[PDB]
Amino acid sequence: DPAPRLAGPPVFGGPGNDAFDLAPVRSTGREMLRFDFPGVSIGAAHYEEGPTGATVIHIPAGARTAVDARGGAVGLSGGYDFNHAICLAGGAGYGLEAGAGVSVALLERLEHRTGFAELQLVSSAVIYDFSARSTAVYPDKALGRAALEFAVPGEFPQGRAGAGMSASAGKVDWDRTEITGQGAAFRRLGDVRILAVVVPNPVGVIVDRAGTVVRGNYDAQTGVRRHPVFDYQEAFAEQVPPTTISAIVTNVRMSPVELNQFAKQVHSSMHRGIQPFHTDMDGDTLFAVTTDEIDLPTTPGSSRGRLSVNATALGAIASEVMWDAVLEAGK
Amino acid sequence: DPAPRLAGPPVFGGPGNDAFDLAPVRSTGREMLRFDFPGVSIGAAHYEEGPTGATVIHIPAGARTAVDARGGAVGLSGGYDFNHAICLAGGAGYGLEAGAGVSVALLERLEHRTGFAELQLVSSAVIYDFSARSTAVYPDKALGRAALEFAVPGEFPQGRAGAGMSASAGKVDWDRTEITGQGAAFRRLGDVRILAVVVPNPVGVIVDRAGTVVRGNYDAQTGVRRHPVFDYQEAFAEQVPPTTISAIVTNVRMSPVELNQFAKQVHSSMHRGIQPFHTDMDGDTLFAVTTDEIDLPTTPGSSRGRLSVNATALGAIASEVMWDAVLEAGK
Amino acid sequence: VDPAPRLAGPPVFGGPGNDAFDLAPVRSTGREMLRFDFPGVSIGAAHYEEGPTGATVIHIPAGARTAVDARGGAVGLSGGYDFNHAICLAGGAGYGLEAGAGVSVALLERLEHRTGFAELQLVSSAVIYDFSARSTAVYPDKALGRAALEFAVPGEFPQGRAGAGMSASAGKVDWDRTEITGQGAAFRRLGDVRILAVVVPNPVGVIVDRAGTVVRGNYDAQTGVRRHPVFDYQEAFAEQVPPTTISAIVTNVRMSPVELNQFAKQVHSSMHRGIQPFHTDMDGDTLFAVTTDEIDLPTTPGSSRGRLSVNATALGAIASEVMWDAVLEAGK
Amino acid sequence: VDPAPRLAGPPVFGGPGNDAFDLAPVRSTGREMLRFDFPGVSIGAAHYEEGPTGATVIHIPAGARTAVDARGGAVGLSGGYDFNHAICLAGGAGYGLEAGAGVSVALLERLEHRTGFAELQLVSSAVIYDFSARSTAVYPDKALGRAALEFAVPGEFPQGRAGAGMSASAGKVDWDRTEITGQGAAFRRLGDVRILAVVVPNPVGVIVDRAGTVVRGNYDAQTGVRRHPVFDYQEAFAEQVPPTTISAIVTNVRMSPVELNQFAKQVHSSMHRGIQPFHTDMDGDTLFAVTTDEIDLPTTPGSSRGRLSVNATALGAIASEVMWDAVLEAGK
Repeated sequence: DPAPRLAGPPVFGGPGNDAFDLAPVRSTGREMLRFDFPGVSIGAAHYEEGPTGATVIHIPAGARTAVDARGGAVGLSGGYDFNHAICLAGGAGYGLEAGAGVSVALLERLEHRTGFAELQLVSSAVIYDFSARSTAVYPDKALGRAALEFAVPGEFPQGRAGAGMSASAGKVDWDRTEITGQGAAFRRLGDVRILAVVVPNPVGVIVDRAGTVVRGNYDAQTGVRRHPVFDYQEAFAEQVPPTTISAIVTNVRMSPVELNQFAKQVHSSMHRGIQPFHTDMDGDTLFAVTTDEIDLPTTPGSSRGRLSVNATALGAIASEVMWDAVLEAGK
Repeated sequence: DPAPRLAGPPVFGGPGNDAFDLAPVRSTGREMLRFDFPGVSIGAAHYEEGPTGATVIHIPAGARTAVDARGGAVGLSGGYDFNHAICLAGGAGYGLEAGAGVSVALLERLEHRTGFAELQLVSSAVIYDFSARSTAVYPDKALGRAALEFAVPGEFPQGRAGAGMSASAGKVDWDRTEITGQGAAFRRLGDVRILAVVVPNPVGVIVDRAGTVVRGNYDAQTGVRRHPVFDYQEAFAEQVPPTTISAIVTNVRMSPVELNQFAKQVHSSMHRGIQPFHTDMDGDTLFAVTTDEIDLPTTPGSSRGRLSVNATALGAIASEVMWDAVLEAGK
Repeated sequence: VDPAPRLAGPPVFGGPGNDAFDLAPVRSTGREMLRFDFPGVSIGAAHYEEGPTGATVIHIPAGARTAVDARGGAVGLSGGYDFNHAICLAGGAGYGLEAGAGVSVALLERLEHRTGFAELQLVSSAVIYDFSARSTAVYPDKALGRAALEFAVPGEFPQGRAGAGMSASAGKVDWDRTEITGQGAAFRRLGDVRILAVVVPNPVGVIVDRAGTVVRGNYDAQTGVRRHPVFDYQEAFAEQVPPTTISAIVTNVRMSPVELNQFAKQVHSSMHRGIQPFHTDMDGDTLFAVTTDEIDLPTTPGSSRGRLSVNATALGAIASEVMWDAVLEAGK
Repeated sequence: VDPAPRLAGPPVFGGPGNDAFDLAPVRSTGREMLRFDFPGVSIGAAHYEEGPTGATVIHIPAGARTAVDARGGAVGLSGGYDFNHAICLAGGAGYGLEAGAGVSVALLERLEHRTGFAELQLVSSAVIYDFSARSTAVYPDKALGRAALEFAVPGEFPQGRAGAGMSASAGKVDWDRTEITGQGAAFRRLGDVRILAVVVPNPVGVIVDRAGTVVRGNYDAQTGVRRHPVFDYQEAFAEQVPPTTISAIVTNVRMSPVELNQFAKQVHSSMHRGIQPFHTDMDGDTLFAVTTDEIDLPTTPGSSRGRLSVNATALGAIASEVMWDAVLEAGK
């Protein structure tokens, strides 16, 4: 039962990027998650003038990726099956520009080599975060460059940081929408490593493992948050008749087919912690990335069961890491 | 905390259809759900010799449909965007034959007219139910004909009936798998009607709204059911290194795009009640069907919120009907 | 000389059904037998004269990785599996998917009714709507699919009016101009590399040869010639708006699931050379790309003929020619 | 007479980048201007001589329903929205998606930085890899996309080496045989029905005319002629295995999302007539089908030319011819 963070009513007429001398800020959030995942780096930058920002996951070696662009209102660039970086940003479709800044920065680091096998590949996805503030500032090329420059191994800024600066949840009615943030979680099991990163800007609300609504759809008249379905069902009885962007990164080798099905499974699992989810109103996009370092055993047995060690098993574990990250974003 | 229904170990060498004089049985289940949904009929038939069966949803006028074949191991026939019937069956891919029986029975009722606009369209999906018994009997053409002949408005046989005869859940290890069944639920809100039908044969387990595991992955050594992720995570720590078929039927007019996104949303929502879900091991297939009788208002407001009456709202309500149906199947 | 017409005639869209007849499957021989060498692949074609309608079955008992490209707007598909023991192509619109159920249960019987996972027999089926081309409602049923599998043999394919091609037809701007096609196959061996194409063209469009000549479909009995449909369509718009093909490509070259899927799309799109228009709303065009995984491509793609000359795309280009040859055999 | 060669020359795969130059956008004029009448649609083409590389922007300020058919195996796409205010086609591989960001922010500025939903400016962008055809790493950047939008005018299209077509090339079995193409457009009006095709062919394959002659790409300087790639591929397999095109079709005819999506697939597949091979692993082929929703098809599809003659498939067949004309203009 956290204190409310109501976003408040829309403001119109606000200034855009051209109005300011915009200075990127290295986002620190409310606290830093630290973890051990060699070969992965994360950077987060924001403009205070939005407030809005971008979060970049950089895997300099490049990593095989599956994309599950499941929502009805997706803002995606690249969506490549192999990436050197994933860029998550505010600013609606304008914020895809941040990924261009990452791309060209990587081209510069590569000394402008352009062989087809050396192209630097950045996939980007965005949230609409303009209802949560009163400017039109968006993550631009310079901000994406800055988020990459700020990237370091083994750290993630929780909360209002990067793409999470103006993320919000619970959009039955804007008077009940609350600011979320971005979140991350990490587990290591044996040699296996799983990192989840999420920027929940859902139409739905964030739900914990007990089924409590913990962020979004807060009614100041009652002091209580509501699951949206209670609102929806009563709206129907009255009147008829009268986005989350996310990444899961692991080091377990998966074939393209396993990796794709892993992405679908983990993404669907997020309907536990975000409700409703995968709606027409949402642009929900999950990237499943593997650094392809650790083999699963050829056969799937253990003391825990004959079918206990396989990609589905990994997907179930990763689903829990992701739920933890969603709850960090809503905290 | 229901009593266990352990399916027990595989049996091999069992007899197939050719060995028996197979008599269809009208399935009655453990109890009958009654509801008011003109233009929809449901029939369920089984062979005791399996035990295995088929469940047919017949909409004689035909209805617009979206299919969300999300699992990794799908057994689907037709998958049409307009259907006169949906056939759900056991018998793995062999059980798609039941839908052929429905199709030809409908052709006969149409006096063998064959104009392109008069083709009778049946979409079928199947579960693998051979690990839950010791015969190779499957739902054949005759059984699909029988399920159609047995179809009546406004009734559904809950539990071990039709396609649910030998459905089972919780497949980390076969020694912990439990028999489920089929389930249905129905709500009417104003003029809006929503019927959910489900045959859960998941690799995962059935979970209630409190987060309790209520069917599947039962350990006779402990007397307790386990969420699979506890098994999976310990299997990884040890060793590295050392299907649900469903339909939602409503009467609300939705465009092809709304109906498709509605299908995705409702299907993903089932990861609340079935965990894990949408895995590589599963052939999860949802049909979203509308009889296109009731308009939504042109604008989405109500006293409950500015964005409270739309297809996403309907999807959230339908998601709850579906969860109720899953819990009926597991009861 | 322009080919003689094979007009289908005016459709009635109905007639007696299967049980009005004592239906005996006939092993289809077509007009000619293609013979080829590709062990592990058998083809069977059966028909009912009383339709006339039929089914063609490709049986690969080892099982083979498959990509499905269901590109048309009116597809009739069952299974569509990424690994198949058989592919069943049939007439009878969606009713003819039943033929594949006959193949499936016959294969289960051969496996002594074993039902373990590695033992499930996987049959993907696709259909053409062939009811415009005859005055009956007979369709390929379980018995006909069983018969087509029983008749399957390696190294033979009956060209023309045979199996699923028995009542296939082309050129559907107006039914008065529609012509019977057939089924067709072609085969090439390049060293030990093997490519087999099988096609059952029932297009809304017409069959076109490598010169751009319309050779089957859209025959106007008032002119004695076949025009490209676009001439009819453009004239129709001036007046009124004033100011399925099912196919398989089978190869022995190893391709990963990703390469195989893209190969399927490439070969399928290539068929818009020989069938025009293609991939329309009005078509249920479905191509199965199957590999028996017997021989590897070299690790690098060079040859004397270029730096990017030996790869799955190259194989796709070669297979596209085999498929155009098969289309032309169907229309011959 | 066979067309003269335009060999691209041997690629070095790198060179100076954008900020090595003081880059001024140039309004591209190409070899010739196509003129046509289609109010509500503007086209702008800009290039950097220092690449050479460029971008071509189609601006539809009302916004228009769109279907995207990203059929190739190596696609570079941003947005891919089902409703667009602009389509941006560019060189520079994935770096050139940045040009579309320039278009997007220019449109936001025109809207006075309003950010409501109905006001979000939607730009879909696609790219070709044109770095093989020049010795620099200059790409279409935000400034070049802004310039292409500023230069956009109704009723004009610069054919040839212009905009995104500036360094487009064809026929990539071996880089020694690759030839510069260009961009191309064609237009037809049938009563008030309007169809505009725009294409930037950078294929692995070659451009083929209606006779089946290879007209651009795969020019062998040792023979003085262009062969179909399949001749090279089949010879390569004998030896070594011993025993992108981005495009738009814009029409004013109303089509539902379902019809429009199938129309996109149909027209895109039709391009395997003029580009061969096509839809390969090696290609990022992406077609945008856009309707401005100005005129209805009749409710029933009949005419004097047939019972099924006036429908979205018919429109697709006509549009496929407009697109082949555009491909040939690009290769001319």
